[PDB]
Amino acid sequence: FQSMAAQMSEAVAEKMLQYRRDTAGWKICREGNGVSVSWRPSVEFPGNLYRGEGIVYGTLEEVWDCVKPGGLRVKWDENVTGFEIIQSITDTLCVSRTSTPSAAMKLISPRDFVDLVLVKRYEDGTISSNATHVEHPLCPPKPGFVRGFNHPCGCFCEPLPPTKTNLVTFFHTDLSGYLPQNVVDSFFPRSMTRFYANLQKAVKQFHE
Repeated sequence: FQSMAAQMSEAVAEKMLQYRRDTAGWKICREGNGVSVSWRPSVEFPGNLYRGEGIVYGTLEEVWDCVKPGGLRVKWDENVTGFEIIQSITDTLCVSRTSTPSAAMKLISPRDFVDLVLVKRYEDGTISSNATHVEHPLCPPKPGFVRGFNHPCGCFCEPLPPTKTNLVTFFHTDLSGYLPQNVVDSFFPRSMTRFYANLQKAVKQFHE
């Protein structure tokens, strides 16, 4: 069990690592203050993979405390209402349920996601989160939520040589249910720029 729970999650981080390095495919959506988001076709499902990049003005373990899988995310992230750690497998590997609220003028009704999420730490100091969908018998479709499926996604928290942190995040989400494309195509870009906007505010609160 261990050897494969660990295994398919290791595959996830491997893909995430490749998403971080790749410079190809990526077509820019928008930019502006602090952030930059681009996208490309996912190979995991019909839809897209989204890439956020942005310097967060906080210590590396403050920014991580915010996005770490419960901790903090329920608070500051407008797109999260419920975070539950279901089956805590390893020190560093666990199965989580995430509840999103309504979005895009109630066109996107609440979804929930059941992820295998692995925290893995790199040699440079980078701490990362690596999440993929998994079916779990103790967390089936809930009444009034659509079951969404995240494909390999999460956060890279990268220390900078000074007192700041680089945050690169990938949203790889299948909203699923029954949604027109253009709805979905508008939401995600905006969802990422708002994510960073929020994350920043949360950080600032420790420096105040």
